Amino acid sequence: SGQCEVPLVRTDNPKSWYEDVEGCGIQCQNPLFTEAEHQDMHSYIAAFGAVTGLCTLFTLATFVADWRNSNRYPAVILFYVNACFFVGSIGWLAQFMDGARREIVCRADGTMRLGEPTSNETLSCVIIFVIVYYALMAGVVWFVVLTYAWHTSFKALLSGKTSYFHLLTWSLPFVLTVAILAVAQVDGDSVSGICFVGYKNYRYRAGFVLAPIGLVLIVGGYFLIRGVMTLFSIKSNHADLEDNWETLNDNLKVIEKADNAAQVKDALTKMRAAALDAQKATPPKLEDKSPDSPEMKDFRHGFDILVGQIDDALKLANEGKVKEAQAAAEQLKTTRNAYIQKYLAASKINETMLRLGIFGFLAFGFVLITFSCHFYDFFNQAEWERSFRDYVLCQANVTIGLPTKQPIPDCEIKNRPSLLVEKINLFAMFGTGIAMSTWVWTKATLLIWRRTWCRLT
Ligand SMILES: CC(C)(O)c1ccc(N2CCN(c3nnc(Cc4ccccc4)c4ccccc34)CC2)nc1
Ligand SMILES: [Zn+2]
Repeated sequence: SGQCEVPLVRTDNPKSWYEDVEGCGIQCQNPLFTEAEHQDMHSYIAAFGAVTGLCTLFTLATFVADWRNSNRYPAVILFYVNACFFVGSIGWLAQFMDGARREIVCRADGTMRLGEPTSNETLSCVIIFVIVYYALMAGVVWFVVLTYAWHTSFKALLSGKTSYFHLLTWSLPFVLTVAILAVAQVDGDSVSGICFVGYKNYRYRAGFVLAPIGLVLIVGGYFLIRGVMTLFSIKSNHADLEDNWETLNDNLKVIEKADNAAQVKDALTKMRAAALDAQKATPPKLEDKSPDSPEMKDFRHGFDILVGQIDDALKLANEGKVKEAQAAAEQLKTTRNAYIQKYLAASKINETMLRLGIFGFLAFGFVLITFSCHFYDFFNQAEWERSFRDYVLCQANVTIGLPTKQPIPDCEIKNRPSLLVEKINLFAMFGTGIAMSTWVWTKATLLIWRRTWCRLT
């Protein structure tokens, strides 16, 4: 035994000395976790890191294999999301290279990497931090771009905005990465096997992880609610029109096979009810436009004509003319196709837009979990530090000289981080990438790869 007791190791570097304990620094194998926990977390990260790596690479290769058709917004946003999670996996898997984990996570003296960039130490820690943090943050800024684009693409039935998507997603995590290095708040950890911001000083996790993720949840959340509201607004008004069109089509059949004015008058009144009900509906072309807009007046005008022609046939039928009323119903079919059919087509929401919403909501859930776990660690780090400090000073309170009848040391870390919370965080973090990679899990991509192999061989 020597000058230092577990979890401190002997060091000649004063920048590594732990508070009042001169000549001792914190052992590189994170003292807050057991060896069994370390080996369990490394297997977890290796599994999740490799699967994210393979699934995102497949989605990247599938996009570039059909790059002529695939490079189209808002679908190509999923390509860039998958690129962030691919680059991210490399940073997480680097620790599995013979001896790289200890090279990334330890100082030259065998203590924990803290407050990096540190003078005279290698750059292995900052590079791994840059890859993991930049990829993690670019991936979530792309999530806000996914929610915004899905919200704004309903206005069709993104030109120019595409460059502002790239400017925002690649320069924002850049500014955040340079800011962390300027304040030097990168810390190493042997259980995650990476270097990251605010592991030790929890205030920096709050400002560089919780605040940016927090803001993407309120902004991304707002555009998801506005988009899902617009979607059910278009879907309901479309189905209303289809139901009114079907009512007009069925009562037109009745007037065609009628042999009395009472059968004609009854079907015309049911047609008049449908026309005035369909007039109340908001056309999909003006789903976000004024109720007195030029497009809105046009839609209503068509039904005013259609009502007039129903009433003109009703005047003849109400008095006694049967033949003169039935012939007018044939003319209603032309007015129907010229003034209504145009609006029953402008509300057909395509499959891309349908699953782009599913992916946005699914991505939101995983980012919300990530936020909650990062919040848990932020909130409880102050108590995990006083527990550790008390444990260190308990262990360092060693008997000096010949043995007196002193009781056996009784030291333990009271409260320590939750490995389960870290496993939930990493599950939702790597789970976003694996879930977003299933964007190309369609029958159409099976054909893209069939076509590619045939051209190669
Ligand atoms: C210096 C000392 C002993 O006081 C100290 C201080 C803090 C500390 N950490 C280690 C890393 N801890 C973790 N934080 N976040 C996460 C989740 C995460 C990391 C990076 C990117 C995204 C999520 C962890 C995942 C696995 C294992 C540990 C994780 C927090 C507590 N460990 C030791
Ligand atoms: Zn339809």
